[PDB]
Amino acid sequence: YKDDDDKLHSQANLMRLKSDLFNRSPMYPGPTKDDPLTVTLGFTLQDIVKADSSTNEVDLVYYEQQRWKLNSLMWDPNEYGNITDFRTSAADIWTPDITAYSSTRPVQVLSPQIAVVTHDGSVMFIPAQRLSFMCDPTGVDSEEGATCAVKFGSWVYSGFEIDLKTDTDQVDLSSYYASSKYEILSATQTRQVQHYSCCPEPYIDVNLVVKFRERR
Amino acid sequence: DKLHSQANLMRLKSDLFNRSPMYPGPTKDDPLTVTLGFTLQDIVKADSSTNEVDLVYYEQQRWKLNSLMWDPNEYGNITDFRTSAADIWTPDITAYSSTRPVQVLSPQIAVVTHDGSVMFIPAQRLSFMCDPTGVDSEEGATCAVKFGSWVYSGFEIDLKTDTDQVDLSSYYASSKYEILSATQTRQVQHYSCCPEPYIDVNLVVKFRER
Amino acid sequence: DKLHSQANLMRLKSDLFNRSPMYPGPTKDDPLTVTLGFTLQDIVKADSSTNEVDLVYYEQQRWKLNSLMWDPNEYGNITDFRTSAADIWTPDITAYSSTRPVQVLSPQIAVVTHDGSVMFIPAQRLSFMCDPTGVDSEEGATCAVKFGSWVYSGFEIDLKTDTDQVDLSSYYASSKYEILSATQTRQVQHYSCCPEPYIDVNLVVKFRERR
Amino acid sequence: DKLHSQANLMRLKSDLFNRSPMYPGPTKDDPLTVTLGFTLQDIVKADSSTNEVDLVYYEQQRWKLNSLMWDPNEYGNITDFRTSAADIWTPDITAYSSTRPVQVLSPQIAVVTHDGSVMFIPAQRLSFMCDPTGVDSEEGATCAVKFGSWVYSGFEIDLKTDTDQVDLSSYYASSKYEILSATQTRQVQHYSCCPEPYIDVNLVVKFRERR
Amino acid sequence: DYKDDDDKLHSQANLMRLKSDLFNRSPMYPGPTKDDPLTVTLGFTLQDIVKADSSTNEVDLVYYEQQRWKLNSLMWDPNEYGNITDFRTSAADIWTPDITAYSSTRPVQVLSPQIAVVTHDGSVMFIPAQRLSFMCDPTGVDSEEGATCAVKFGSWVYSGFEIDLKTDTDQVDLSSYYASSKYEILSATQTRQVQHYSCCPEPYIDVNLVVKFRERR
Ligand SMILES: C=C1CCCC2=NC[C@H](C)[C@@H](C)C[C@@]23CCC(C(=O)O)=C[C@@H]3[C@@H]2O[C@]3(C[C@H]4CCC[C@@]5(CC[C@@]6(O[C@@H](CC[C@@]6(C)O)C1)O5)O4)C[C@@H](C)[C@@H](O)[C@H]2O3
Ligand SMILES: C=C1CCCC2=NC[C@H](C)[C@@H](C)C[C@@]23CCC(C(=O)O)=C[C@@H]3[C@@H]2O[C@]3(C[C@H]4CCC[C@@]5(CC[C@@]6(O[C@@H](CC[C@@]6(C)O)C1)O5)O4)C[C@@H](C)[C@@H](O)[C@H]2O3
Ligand SMILES: C=C1CCCC2=NC[C@H](C)[C@@H](C)C[C@@]23CCC(C(=O)O)=C[C@@H]3[C@@H]2O[C@]3(C[C@H]4CCC[C@@]5(CC[C@@]6(O[C@@H](CC[C@@]6(C)O)C1)O5)O4)C[C@@H](C)[C@@H](O)[C@H]2O3
Ligand SMILES: C=C1CCCC2=NC[C@H](C)[C@@H](C)C[C@@]23CCC(C(=O)O)=C[C@@H]3[C@@H]2O[C@]3(C[C@H]4CCC[C@@]5(CC[C@@]6(O[C@@H](CC[C@@]6(C)O)C1)O5)O4)C[C@@H](C)[C@@H](O)[C@H]2O3
Ligand SMILES: C=C1CCCC2=NC[C@H](C)[C@@H](C)C[C@@]23CCC(C(=O)O)=C[C@@H]3[C@@H]2O[C@]3(C[C@H]4CCC[C@@]5(CC[C@@]6(O[C@@H](CC[C@@]6(C)O)C1)O5)O4)C[C@@H](C)[C@@H](O)[C@H]2O3
Ligand SMILES: [Ca+2]
Ligand SMILES: [Ca+2]
Ligand SMILES: [Cl-]
Repeated sequence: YKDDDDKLHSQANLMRLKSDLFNRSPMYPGPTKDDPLTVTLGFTLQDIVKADSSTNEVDLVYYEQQRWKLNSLMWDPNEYGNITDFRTSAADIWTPDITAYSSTRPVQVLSPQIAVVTHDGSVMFIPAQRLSFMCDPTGVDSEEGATCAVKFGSWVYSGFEIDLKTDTDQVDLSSYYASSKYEILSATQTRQVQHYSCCPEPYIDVNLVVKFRERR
Repeated sequence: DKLHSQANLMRLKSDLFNRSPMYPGPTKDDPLTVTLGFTLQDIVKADSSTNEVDLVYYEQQRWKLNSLMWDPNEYGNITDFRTSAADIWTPDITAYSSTRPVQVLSPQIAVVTHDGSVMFIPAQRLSFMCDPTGVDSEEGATCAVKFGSWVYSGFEIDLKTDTDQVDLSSYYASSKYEILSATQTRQVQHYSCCPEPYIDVNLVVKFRER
Repeated sequence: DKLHSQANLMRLKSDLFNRSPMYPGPTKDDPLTVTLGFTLQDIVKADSSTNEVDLVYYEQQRWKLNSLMWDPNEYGNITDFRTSAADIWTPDITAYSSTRPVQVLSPQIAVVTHDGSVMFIPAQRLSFMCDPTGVDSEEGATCAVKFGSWVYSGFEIDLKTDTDQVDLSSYYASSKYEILSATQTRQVQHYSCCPEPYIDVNLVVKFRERR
Repeated sequence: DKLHSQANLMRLKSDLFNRSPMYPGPTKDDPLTVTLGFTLQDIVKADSSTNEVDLVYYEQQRWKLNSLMWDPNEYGNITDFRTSAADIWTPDITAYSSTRPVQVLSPQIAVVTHDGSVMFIPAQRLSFMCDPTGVDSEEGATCAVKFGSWVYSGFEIDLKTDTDQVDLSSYYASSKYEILSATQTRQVQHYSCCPEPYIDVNLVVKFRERR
Repeated sequence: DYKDDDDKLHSQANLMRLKSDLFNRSPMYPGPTKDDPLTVTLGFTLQDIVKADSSTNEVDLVYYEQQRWKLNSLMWDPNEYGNITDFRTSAADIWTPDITAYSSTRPVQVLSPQIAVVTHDGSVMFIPAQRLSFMCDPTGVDSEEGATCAVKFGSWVYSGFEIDLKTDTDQVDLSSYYASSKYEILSATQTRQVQHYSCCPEPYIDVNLVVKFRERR
């Protein structure tokens, strides 16, 4: 019965932490110019599924890793039975509105929408996705291959509210499907800055550039 | 000071969304101006077996409400915020000759500024009625589709444009189809049945195989 | 004025939707007339490998409730308003021979007038059962699909039309298919089991491949 | 008096839905009979590259609950009403060998009668596992799909039919496929693990390409 | 105290009281933790290989995915509730494990009612029927040796110190396999694998579904 109570007790601690973080205190309304947020973005490309030259659409399957850190999600694990992290439904917390800028169909989510929250206040959210986007696969049947590119970024926040960044410019290809119809020649993920004439604030995206060819 | 910034935004939003009778939509005594514009990104597909064409575009919608106005001084110099499109009233702007339900490609979030203006820009994929005959020639094909309120007249939603030129500066350079022109013309009509004006925006695209 | 216009509208909605009972649907003692009409916009596709045809149309539905009545004088001269179709009772009018769920193309919003009348006009894409044999001939193909209430007899929902001619004034001029005729005929059926009449509107379209 | 018929119905629905315990599902001590019947409307598609066939049918389901009975004399002679299927318990009848989620074609509304019986007739399009080999010959193709509760044994839901003949009186006369026969046969099975009987209805359809 | 007062009540009455006590009253289960890990047993019953697309290297499978776990917070004494030993609940009204195909190419399509069976020992049985498109090269399907493909299933967000994924057998149940499928199964195995990463001390668990198949002659 001791072990049963320890288990009951760890649950009570997890619920106390969640109740402290989500119900007792005000939650996150989203970033502002006086409280900007850094979102780190990374791609793990799994498969090029289809390259359609009649419409110039290509379909990719990838994991999109999103990470940010909030003071409001920080806690001392000592105040909560040494809990260092927990899980939560992505709908229960603020998440950044990162979107592909040149999709041709709504993105299809392939993983459960659950985020990992760590005691330093960092949130990790890794939606697995199938995306159709604009791409001319001319060259795919040659040694040089085809090249396509799609930009990801916030829909409604500038770089003074959400600063987007990558930890590396190299797309993780260590999970790329070895028997895909297409082989990857290179895949890069590059933070780009753009300014509009109207406006002094920078606008940021991460450009996913994939060079690929028919596997032979 | 980051604490106070967040506190000010939370206060602004509860003041506007919880402590105030929120906008129930327009009336004939209280008409709303809605300004509409298109940024055409791609002609994805032109199907000659069914005469349907598929477009991807950003549809910019703007309107302004007194109920969404505030003084940035009372709220730590906050001049704008974001809200879910589901949490505010949005206009019922619809394509009149779509052949499939529109597919939304962007997060359904609007930008509200302190002057009460709301900007909502859904990226959409639309299939609509279009005969692509001529697309494989130099002159190209021409198609058209009207957008407007489904249930409000021009005395209720005053639908306007800022320009008759569709923005082509985001158009995909390697589309199967090149754009010869794209216009967005406001049409104000009076039908014999009724005294109210009815307004639509007629999107006309002339295009050909690249 | 504009703060009073909005105040009265919100007050009218409150009085209809929160301070009297909402409509539980028709009964044999309190039957409801529903008037139905079609505006055919396009025959998108005719599939001879499965005998399905796809139409796009606007389906106009009209009914009238004493519980949606008001005196405009008591509400600042407001003579109509709009409501989500989810927030009111609507009639269960269904195609009887569809092959895929109907796809709705228009915002699901209804128009309520002070006389209690409701107007609801969904734009729809429908796939239904149809053999398009003859479509590539001068005589063309002919198909038909019935619409009616799924669960109410004619003693509970009295289905009517205003005309037996489908409105073809919005028909897409450059469709793959040219319309030869489109009619919408009220039909009354009687089953031997049952004294009550069963009503449908039979949409019959004759069409052929354009020239 | 039409305000009184409306009020009587609201009073009936309040008494049944809000002022007594709603039905939580069957139990071993109190099992429920569910009667199932098919009305086959169309074979839309037979796909010999994946061995899937698509059917449109009406699936009639009927059960009876003490908790839904009333005396019509206590409620202005109301003998039946309609309810959204979402607002009452419904049985978990499932095709066991579908290959795509079922697609519902009719409004999800049930008919409740004063004896407590509930009638629910969803129209559905179903893709299921079927080898159409022979469909282009005179003897035709034969396929079968079982239906039953996903989670209740025969000691909890006693599944029955009224007839082993599938109703073909609404079958589309201009389908690509004609029906040679269609039967719905109650089957009882036991598993080594367990004493309870498990019940299904085997829908067996023989069909061929129409001439 | 005796446990006789419940015997006088309708079985439905007792069922509603049981659900009420477990769901409405008990603060429910926040999911597993390192201090309170959960065992989840996973098993597959393969019903059909519907489609093998050599133009995209996607294969479509239909199968029943059996999931079983046991929670203390869902235990009860049948003697307090008219000898009710089990009940059904919407899968949306309880916690369920986040078991995910790792190499799907389309969202899974659910083919059965999302209802779970809860037994008085606290065990939950949940068996969604599913259609899955996943990454698979079917080259060789038109030969005697056939094609081989694999797809791993596991928790998306929990390590092996939080959800221990188990199997009852490494044999995929083929006793419901569609006898007239376009494809015949040569073999089908489900192997629990433990993965260790350079970065991290926690083990990670998946079940690898490996199917060898060919076109039925
Ligand atoms: C909802 C929106 C923008 C949605 C469309 C886009 N969103 C991501 C960011 C903010 C844009 C810079 C890019 C854009 C998506 C991708 C894109 C392209 O690839 O060409 C163009 C998008 C851009 O977005 C607007 C107005 C945007 C440009 C930057 C300055 C500004 C002015 C205020 C501001 O308004 C926007 C949000 C941020 C804010 C408040 O600073 C309003 O941005 O307008 C409008 C589009 C129709 C398109 O023409 C292009 O211009
Ligand atoms: C829900 C509706 C109309 C939905 C269909 C359309 N909506 C947008 C506006 C209001 C119409 C002028 C156009 C219409 C869509 C496009 C269209 C076409 O391209 O041909 C025809 C649409 C029109 O809409 C009605 C009645 C509409 C015409 C204008 C006057 C009026 C009378 C009252 C009013 O009712 C309508 C709303 C506005 C209101 C209250 O002022 C009822 O409009 O009826 C009904 C359709 C079936 C179609 O025949 C055509 O006629
Ligand atoms: C939910 C339902 C019926 C759903 C299916 C249909 N609904 C619309 C009306 C009520 C039917 C006459 C037609 C029917 C749809 C179209 C159709 C066909 O094209 O063949 C057949 C539908 C019919 O509907 C039933 C029982 C219906 C026939 C008329 C008398 C009656 C008996 C009571 C009653 O029950 C029905 C509702 C009305 C009610 C209460 O008066 C039960 O209707 O049963 C059941 C079907 C399986 C089919 O065989 C055919 O018979
Ligand atoms: C959710 C479920 C079963 C879902 C799958 C099926 N459901 C309908 C009924 C109950 C089964 C007899 C058939 C089955 C669907 C069709 C099918 C087939 O055609 O092969 C096999 C289904 C069966 O269902 C299990 C365990 C089922 C068989 C009978 C006894 C029992 C033991 C307890 C019990 O658990 C089940 C519910 C009923 C209950 C509580 O009495 C657990 O059923 O387990 C599990 C499947 C993987 C499959 O192998 C086959 O065996
Ligand atoms: C949401 C996630 C991971 C989602 C992706 C995957 N989830 C299931 C488990 C946890 C992974 C080991 C596998 C992985 C799916 C399958 C897969 C593959 O087949 O290659 C790779 C997935 C993996 O998951 C990450 C970070 C994962 C590796 C193990 C250690 C760690 C660090 C903390 C932790 O973070 C993850 C949850 C568990 C936790 C908190 O312990 C964060 O796991 O990161 C992230 C992916 C982009 C991919 O590169 C690969 O690496
Ligand atoms: Ca007209
Ligand atoms: Ca007892
Ligand atoms: Cl008109």
